[PDB]
Amino acid sequence: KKYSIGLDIGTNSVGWAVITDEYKVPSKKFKVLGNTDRHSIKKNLIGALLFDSGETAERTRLKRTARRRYTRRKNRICYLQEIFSNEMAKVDDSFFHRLEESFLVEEDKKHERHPIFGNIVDEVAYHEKYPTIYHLRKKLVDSTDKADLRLIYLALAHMIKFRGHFLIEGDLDVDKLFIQLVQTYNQLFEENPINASGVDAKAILSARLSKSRRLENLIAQLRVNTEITKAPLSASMIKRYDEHHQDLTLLKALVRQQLPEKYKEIFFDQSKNGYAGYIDGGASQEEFYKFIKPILEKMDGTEELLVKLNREDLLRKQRTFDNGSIPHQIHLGELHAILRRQEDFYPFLKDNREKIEKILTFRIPYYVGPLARGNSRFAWMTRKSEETITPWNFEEVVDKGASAQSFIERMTNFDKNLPNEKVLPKHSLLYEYFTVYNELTKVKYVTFLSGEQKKAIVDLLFKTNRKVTVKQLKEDYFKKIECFDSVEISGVEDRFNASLGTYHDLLKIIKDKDFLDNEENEDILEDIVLTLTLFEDREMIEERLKTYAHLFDDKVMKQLKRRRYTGWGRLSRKLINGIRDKQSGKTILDFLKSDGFANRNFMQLIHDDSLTFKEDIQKAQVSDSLHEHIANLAGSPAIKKGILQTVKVVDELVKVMGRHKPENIVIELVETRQITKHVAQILDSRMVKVITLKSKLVSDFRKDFQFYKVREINNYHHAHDAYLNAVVGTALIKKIRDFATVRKVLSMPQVNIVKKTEVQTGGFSKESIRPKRNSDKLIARKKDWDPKKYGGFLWPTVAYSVLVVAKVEKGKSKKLKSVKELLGITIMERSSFEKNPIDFLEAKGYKEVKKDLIIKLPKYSLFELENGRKRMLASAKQLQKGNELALPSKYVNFLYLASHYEKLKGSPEDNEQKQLFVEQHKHYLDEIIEQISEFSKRVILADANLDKVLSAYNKHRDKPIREQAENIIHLFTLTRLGAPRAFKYFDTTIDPKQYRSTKEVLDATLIHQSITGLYETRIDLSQLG
RNA sequence: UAGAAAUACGCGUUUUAGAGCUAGAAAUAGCAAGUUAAAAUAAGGCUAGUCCGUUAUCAACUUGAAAAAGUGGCACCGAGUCGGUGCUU
DNA sequence: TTGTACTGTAGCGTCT
DNA sequence: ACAGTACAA
Repeated sequence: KKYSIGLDIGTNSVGWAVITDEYKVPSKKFKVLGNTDRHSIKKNLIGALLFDSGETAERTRLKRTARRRYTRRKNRICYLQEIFSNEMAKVDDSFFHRLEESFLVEEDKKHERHPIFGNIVDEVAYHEKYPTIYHLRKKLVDSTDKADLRLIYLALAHMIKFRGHFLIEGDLDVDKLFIQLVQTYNQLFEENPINASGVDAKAILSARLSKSRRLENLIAQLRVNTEITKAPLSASMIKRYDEHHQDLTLLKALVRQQLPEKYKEIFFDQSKNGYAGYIDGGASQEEFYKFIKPILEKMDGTEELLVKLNREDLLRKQRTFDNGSIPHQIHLGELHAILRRQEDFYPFLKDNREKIEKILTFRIPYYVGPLARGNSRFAWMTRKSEETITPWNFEEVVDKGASAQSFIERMTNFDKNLPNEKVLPKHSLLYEYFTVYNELTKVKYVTFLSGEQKKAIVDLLFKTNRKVTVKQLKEDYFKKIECFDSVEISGVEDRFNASLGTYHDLLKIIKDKDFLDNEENEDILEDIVLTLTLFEDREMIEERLKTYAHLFDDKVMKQLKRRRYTGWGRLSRKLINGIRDKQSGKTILDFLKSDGFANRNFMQLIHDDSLTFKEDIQKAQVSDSLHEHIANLAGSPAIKKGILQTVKVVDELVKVMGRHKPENIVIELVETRQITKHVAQILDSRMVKVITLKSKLVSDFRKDFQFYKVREINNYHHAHDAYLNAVVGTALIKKIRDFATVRKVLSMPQVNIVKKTEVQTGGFSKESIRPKRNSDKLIARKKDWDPKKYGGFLWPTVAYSVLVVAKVEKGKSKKLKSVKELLGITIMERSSFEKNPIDFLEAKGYKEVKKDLIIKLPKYSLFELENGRKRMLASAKQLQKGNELALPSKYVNFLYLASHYEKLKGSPEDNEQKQLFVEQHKHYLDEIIEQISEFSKRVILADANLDKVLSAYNKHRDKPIREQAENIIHLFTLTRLGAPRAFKYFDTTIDPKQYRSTKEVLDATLIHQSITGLYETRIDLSQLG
């Protein structure tokens, strides 16, 4: 009955063990089910759970937000189409139709293949007159002539689809701003004085030069636009286009006159990274520059061309990766220019100009979130009226106060020590007091700081200065006030890490200094800085300071509206100047102010059980079905997977041994402290001494005895550490034949190593849309879009394999022949297959499948074959090795100690004596060799690679023993659990092979293994079908 | 050190449009041009929202729509991935 | 016409 | 892990 469990935690492995007090590992016979003749198998109660590490949610978040912004961009286009439809349907009703059908091929289009004019000659004339859309944009901004409505709609569509950035909140010289900027740094701190006040940023930086030249000339002293007239971006990039055209013409002239042989390569071959590769191919700007630059370097006449290339201004495109710095205000200024130019010709545009200006200028606020109407789990909002939200009426519908209230009760964290309380900001004034006082506490005094002394030095120094150093204490306070000669201080190396920056920020802004120094107004200021941390946009920031009009109303209250904070703390109000000690009557801040000039630290206050903070803490973190009992827990989704596997493994381990519970369980920094308390809550929630273990102890004891570890050998070590954890835990809890038993049970060759079988959730496929081809493996990215003509994705991610037995007709003389095979289900046919399996299987060509014999086969499904061969299943088209080798303990001690000479030199009298013992007994390495050869001939069945490795063995077995042992450790890739990989011996890189053949498992024995692997069901697929 | 959320840009990819010309039966060779635009950016789903869809959970069997619950003996000697002995109902 | 080997193939930056 | 060419039948 009596037993204990050892258990290690990891990102990919959960090791489990069952152990007795005499350290005897019990061995028991277990029922197996299925159509096999086997009915009882003998296994040891030692095993390890191996699984793929889970994903944290950020990638899904980026994909979700990207989906939303694509949808919103399409909705902006839809709004503008809805506006222009009524009037341009008079001149061209099918214009939007030709725009949306522009992707289709000429037969698939329901209209003419030219989208803009519906005819060849007008489209050619438009392209000749306007080579780009920037030509059209500049013409519409500058010219006052009446324009065709299609061109204007093209301007607005291009202009709102790509609309720049919202990092500028105003309306919108640079040298004067730089002068004020360096002046405000000079006021900000007494560091890095300027060389001279006559700096002129426009002369040095906006003048056309490279970044290195501008940097060097700026150090020596210490966005390009053309004309004042409107449309500056269109003018600058039309200059860029004209310069590109002139440089193209001069390039053609120079390479035709000078190098006729490389003209073909550069201007026709799209694969050799030439100009044809820069336009037609996938070449970037930088790689095109670096390939073309030697051509102009070795041959003459290209000095201006080199200085253009060094500024990266040579042959630029318009659509360029550096366009991410253009704000949206230049865009809305350009659009306001066009709709002022075309308002009299089209009074329709005069009727709703502000609507289009709103579609450009509107953005969902930071705090509002998705416009869900309760259809989403992410949204916050409540709407005042049940209307369809448009940019034209967003604030009329949305209750911003309630939306921001729903915003604030969610984003801020809860204190890790006080889970019921929301956290203060990092830049909160009280947080600055607490971090400064935690730094002041460690400040010693010999001639620590006393509370009256701390109050005085704060009122003198911290009331007036932005930064504090220990020398400034001993010269400004202790020499001045108390007239001391010197004070021995070693609290902090020179100046203090912490400071009251936000306190000085209010001292900078508002006029009433006594209002800031008064302790009554602390809550108002905390609400203010909380507000500035919460919101970064103007509106609700202005709303929340409008509550404080009755305190002050001057323009210095107005000036808070522009400045902002970001970030959040780890510490809350009700902890620190909250809970009060019963005896002392002092909170955390009260003790950081004073303890008899012998002040005590925060973590000292928490850890000391004599004071009542330690009693008051765990009763605060005292935080049903098991899945929802864990679904509310904290921690990353990647590291929670081990927690579910742990709780399942422990429950079924109890379930195996006659429903009987252990005496002690042992678990393998702060996260495991939360784990040991959460697993201790099971004692009163679902129904056992949960004992913590340090890994350095087991590593040291492994160094004390013979049984060392090598990771690359085998995966039995992922259960040996669990048994070791059990060993040390039960051994410990009985403490400025068993010691004889451990040796035998260490060498046990059967340990239940189980790979978890999950359906693979994730994306469609690898995401690069491959070009058109005649292959049938191209995946249709859209339902109508045939991948023969429109391309699509490749490499889909399989969800699970599906074994089917059915009848399939093959051959020209079509014969209904019986077939047994497994089929791969990818992620987006999983829904249709789980909806109706037989109809979907019939759709792919299988006839009269067996309904009750369809077997769902996930990834890492395990098969048993003849002669004990085990193979793991990766997909419908690739297998995976699943057999492990165990060396005797003498062999792994030889292999570990032969490598790592300098680690065995730490104790020369014993380990380096044992180092001599692994220069001799070189036969053990030959023993390792024939173990690998025997195991490969048994289950790997590889021939040519083994002759290669034995030839390389016999030719390089002369070399020193350390590198021999480390390459023998490197040799285990051939025998490793998992996939074949390329790996390095002394002189050759051995290529892996692919087990493409799935036919050898269709008559094997499928081995379902449990969560702990002690219970099995063995379906022999040869009997089926 | 972190977890989890919101609002946004700029590219990339794919297809189509931006008439290629000459000598040419021509398989080809020479010349001209090349910068941009549209659409999509997980198939799609129904609560039809300017929402959601790659995060989390998941051996087999029997019940339960499902959630969920249930279903597989022990002592000993050995160890090629576990083998057997005996007791038991 | 159906199996084995070698081989290239693999959405991101930057912003809060 | 998947995709395609280029052989062995």
